[PDB]
Amino acid sequence: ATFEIVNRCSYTVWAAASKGDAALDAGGRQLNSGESWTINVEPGTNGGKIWARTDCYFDDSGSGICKTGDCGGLLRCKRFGRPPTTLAEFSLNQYGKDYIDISNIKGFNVPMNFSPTTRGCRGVRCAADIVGQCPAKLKAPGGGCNDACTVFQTSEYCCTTGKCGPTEYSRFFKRLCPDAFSYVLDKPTTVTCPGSSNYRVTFCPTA
Repeated sequence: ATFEIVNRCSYTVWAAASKGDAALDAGGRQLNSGESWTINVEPGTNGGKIWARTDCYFDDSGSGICKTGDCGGLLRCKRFGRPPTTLAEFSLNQYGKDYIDISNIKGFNVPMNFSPTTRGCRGVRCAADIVGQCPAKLKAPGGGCNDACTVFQTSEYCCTTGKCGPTEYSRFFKRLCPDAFSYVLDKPTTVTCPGSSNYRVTFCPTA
């Protein structure tokens, strides 16, 4: 499946694409404002994610650091990134269907639209000013708004017992972005698309 990743933000982002134990395509690339990066993702890929990283410095070997979403210091990510990261998540060709969603369970750093470019399903967006409105205790110095599991490490925010409810913190994310997951047991906002759909992820869809 092809994903076109477009940076509509006024600032540079370093896109990342991983399935947690391997890079997807090249794994990451710098995108200046306006630039688009087309990747191919193998059919059947389960648990893929795409995210943006902000304020990164990389050396000639592709080693360095980013203030949000850093994936162990690498330009080309093999592993998932450090929160806070707005996530576009997908599992492809799962019993004839693709499944996509946007999640704030690892916090929020950049607004995003995740939409098919082929027919048969709708896209999802989280474009609110979550960092501007972020409760004081979740603000990340690096930039971004952390989720409460990352900050407080409790069984209730991390849903570690498989039973947990919404919280003051998850309801903040949900109020601003109803179509994104706000906690691990949120009512699912997953969209089902035809198997082998193609997609576009756009950072800063409104700006």
